[PDB]
Amino acid sequence: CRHLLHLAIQRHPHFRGLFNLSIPVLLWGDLFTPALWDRLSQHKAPYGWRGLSHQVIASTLSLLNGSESAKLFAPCIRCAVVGNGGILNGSRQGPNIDAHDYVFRLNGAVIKGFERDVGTKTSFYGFTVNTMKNSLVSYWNLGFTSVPQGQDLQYIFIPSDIRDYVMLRSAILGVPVPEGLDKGDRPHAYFGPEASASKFKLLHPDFISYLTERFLKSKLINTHFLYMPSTGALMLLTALHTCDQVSAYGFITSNYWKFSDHYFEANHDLSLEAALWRDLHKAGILQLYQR
Ligand SMILES: *[C@@H]1O[C@H](CO)[C@@H](O)[C@H](O)[C@H]1NC(C)=O
Ligand SMILES: *[C@@H]1O[C@H](CO)[C@@H](O)[C@H](O)[C@H]1NC(C)=O
Repeated sequence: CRHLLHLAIQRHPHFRGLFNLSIPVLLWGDLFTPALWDRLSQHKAPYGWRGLSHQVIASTLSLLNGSESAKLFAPCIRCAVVGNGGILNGSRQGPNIDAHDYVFRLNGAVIKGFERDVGTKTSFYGFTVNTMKNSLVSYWNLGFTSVPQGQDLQYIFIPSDIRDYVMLRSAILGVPVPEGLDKGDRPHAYFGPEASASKFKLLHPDFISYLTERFLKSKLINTHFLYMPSTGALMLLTALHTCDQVSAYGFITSNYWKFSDHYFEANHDLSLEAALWRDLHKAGILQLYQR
């Protein structure tokens, strides 16, 4: 159980020389050095922070000075990453999703009215501030009136913009976000009453670069005059590095056309990610749900 996942990574030579289970996954205080500031200042996108203010980043990363912000789990782990695809519509995969002890959800995590299909347990919620607010606008009349909240549930920020860093800073302090495109929003309205550093985590920009370099490097790279993996792909791979067993639900498959776009109703490579989950499923590393 507790190591029957990494064994399948060893039995296959393709992913053995691809999985680096030592590069950090989460960014926090004891990693923000002048050296890291010089490197990531040469990269835009969530791969770095070119053109981003040192005052904005040094103030939000210093709030993550706790030793608990380095890891995702407590000091066997079966995880379930639930994508918002339409294949879960009527699948009634509720009992299987909630059977896991850690459930990963992202973006429009519509639960009400679809609990029998996608379950009700939520342990992590990865998102960008852009896609989180966009889903709260378009999917409000479909159930998604708020992001999933819980007692020991933790949120994962994707550092794709200063809106993500400013939101992360205001979420821990409790003060409403005082600047940027999101000026005026109450962090407690999204995430809840508790405002501690143990509640909010940040994905490492070097971890996203490592994923886009080893696992999902497409031909859609127009940097001459950006491209990042989907949030669900970021969550599936983050759980692939931090869990002892992962099951993917509602992710892009070959027979995507048979179902709606979501089970309740932007430069990425859907076909590459879909093929990634296929080859990762043949190797015994991923329990990809299909039908
Ligand atoms: C994996 O990454 C870590 C840190 O970046 C490095 O120390 C290690 O050598 C890498 N592994 C391989 C096989 O390159
Ligand atoms: C798909 O989702 C819709 C919206 O909830 C629902 O009415 C329908 O029964 C589901 N299944 C099919 C096969 O359309």
